[PDB]
Amino acid sequence: VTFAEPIEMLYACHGKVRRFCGQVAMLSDYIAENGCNQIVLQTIRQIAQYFNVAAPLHHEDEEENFFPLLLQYAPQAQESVDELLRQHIGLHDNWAAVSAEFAKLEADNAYVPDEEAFKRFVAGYDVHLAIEEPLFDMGNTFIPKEKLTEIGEIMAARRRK
Ligand SMILES: [Cl-]
Ligand SMILES: [Mn+2]
Ligand SMILES: [Mn+2]
Repeated sequence: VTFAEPIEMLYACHGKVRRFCGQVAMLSDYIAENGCNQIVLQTIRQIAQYFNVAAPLHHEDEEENFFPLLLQYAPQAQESVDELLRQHIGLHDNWAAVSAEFAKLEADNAYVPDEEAFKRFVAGYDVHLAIEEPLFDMGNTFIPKEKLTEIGEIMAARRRK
């Protein structure tokens, strides 16, 4: 998939979010069973790269380009978009909490991490994606193809800096 199909790109990012959330959901039990071993440290490094760097770019794609274009063609999505934007703030705060547990693990491999931070993070994304993905489908249905090609070019540029 390419930025030429921007909605397929948004879904591809969601596949990454789901994979990493699945790992966060496993973390507490894996650590209890095995310790905070090098597999844990590697895994948490990769999760943190995604949520510190890539996820905010995905949120920007939605806020700056996709949601506004969706609303030109599907204004009935307004309340849902507004709630998803409120939720992005919650997603950032949940991620900050997980990030702080990751730093504690890195500093002290005997640390027992706060499982509630992990569960809250996973659940926040579950709730968010269930609301959001329907709007991706609305966008496929209602947004002209050439308008999607146009936001695709902007999204591609965001990754360069
Ligand atoms: Cl998202
Ligand atoms: Mn999304
Ligand atoms: Mn979102």
